[PDB]
Amino acid sequence: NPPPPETSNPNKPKRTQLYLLRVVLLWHQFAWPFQQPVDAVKLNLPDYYKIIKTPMDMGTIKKRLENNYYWNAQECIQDFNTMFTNCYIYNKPGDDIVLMAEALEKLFLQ
Ligand SMILES: COC[C@H](C)Nc1ccc(NS(=O)(=O)N(C)C)c(Nc2ccc3nn[nH]c3c2)n1
Repeated sequence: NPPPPETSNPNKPKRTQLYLLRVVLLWHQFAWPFQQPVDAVKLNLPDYYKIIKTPMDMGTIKKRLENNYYWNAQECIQDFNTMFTNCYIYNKPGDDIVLMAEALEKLFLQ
């Protein structure tokens, strides 16, 4: 598996609306697949990280909000976007994992 995405970066500009923790974070019965980086070794998906070059997960997104990683909600929102999109790209419409994402994504467009 690659190193997980960074959640700490002292020389990054940080701050707010970052509401994205307190209401927007899903963390729900279909959350468990997304609470950590895809383990492509444990799932025996040797192609996952060959297809998915911007991996992202709510575990990373949680540690980021709590570490004051972000500058704006646009940044965090794009990460949520990336998480959902990744899942749709790697998979096929109407897969169990694709259903779980869509559920969360609907709660997320709320
Ligand atoms: C719906 O159940 C099917 C799913 C493919 N199984 C499964 C089992 C474990 C995880 N989580 S993990 O990679 O963190 N774990 C093995 C430690 C999981 N998550 C998962 C998360 C996103 C995915 N996108 N495509 N496939 C994905 C699978 N999915």
